Amino acid sequence: LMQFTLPVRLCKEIELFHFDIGPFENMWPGIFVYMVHRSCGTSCFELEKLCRFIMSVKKNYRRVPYHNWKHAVTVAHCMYAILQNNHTLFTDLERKGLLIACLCHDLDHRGFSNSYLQKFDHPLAALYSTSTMEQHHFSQTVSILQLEGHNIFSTLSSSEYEQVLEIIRKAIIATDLALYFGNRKQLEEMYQTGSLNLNNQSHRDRVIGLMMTACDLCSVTKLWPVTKLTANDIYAEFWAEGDEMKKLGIQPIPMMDRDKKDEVPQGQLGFYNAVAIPCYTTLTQILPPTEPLLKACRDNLSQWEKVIRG
Ligand SMILES: [Mg+2]
Ligand SMILES: [Zn+2]
Repeated sequence: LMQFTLPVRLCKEIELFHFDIGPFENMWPGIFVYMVHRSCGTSCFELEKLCRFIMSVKKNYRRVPYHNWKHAVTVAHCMYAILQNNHTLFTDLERKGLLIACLCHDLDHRGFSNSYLQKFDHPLAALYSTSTMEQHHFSQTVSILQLEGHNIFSTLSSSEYEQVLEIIRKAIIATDLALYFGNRKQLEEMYQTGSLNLNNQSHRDRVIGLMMTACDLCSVTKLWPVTKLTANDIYAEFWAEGDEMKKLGIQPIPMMDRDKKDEVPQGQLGFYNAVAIPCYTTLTQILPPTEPLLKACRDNLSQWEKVIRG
């Protein structure tokens, strides 16, 4: 009977795709519990276990400019908005699993890409050859779920537990952008030829993978003042990785070079055209109620076009 409530402005704007979770970090756990309760029910998780799972997840995110605790909650909010607008399409296990997968998808991120770990010869690159960081984020998630008093899935059967952990594993691995390109091409082909079948588990996995990419890139779907400020945090990480590449004796790509700061607007156009617009277009074809994400993405693309033209 202990329902979570938000102030009037948050209660209303939290339903919109472009919601910004605000600068008050101590409100983010309550915002996440509110989303879980409205998304799958007040009974799907024991509140005490859920709150201690959330605080351990928070503790395992680092103080990096972009891939931090705020990103985790923002990505879970985009998933909440997708699930709420496509209410009949997902199973009880999927709703439970996807919000948790989004909260944990970047656990213990250090601000470095998979390419940097490979060139540095980091131990994680020997342990996981492909999707290096993403396999580490899933491994961190399993570690937290195995802590005393943190198993939020304890009332699930052995079979259902294995299913929810498999949903989480695939959802987290799908956040590796290198896998997105082929996934979106396969989905576009299945949709156009009419062979896309949501009753086929293999097709469901692809659709969930595209939803993870869409949530993960949701900074490009906020209102322009938010999108523009978030780009500073994204580039603060890219530039630090570029500096680390220079220390290895490798010239970074222009996007990561802080001496090529002037090329940022043009690089943003390339990203929206090659990555963001295709992603939200294919997502709207499969899930028509996600159209506001594509609309906001197109608005930000034209704002970046205005930046290049002075
Ligand atoms: Mg990631
Ligand atoms: Zn992420």
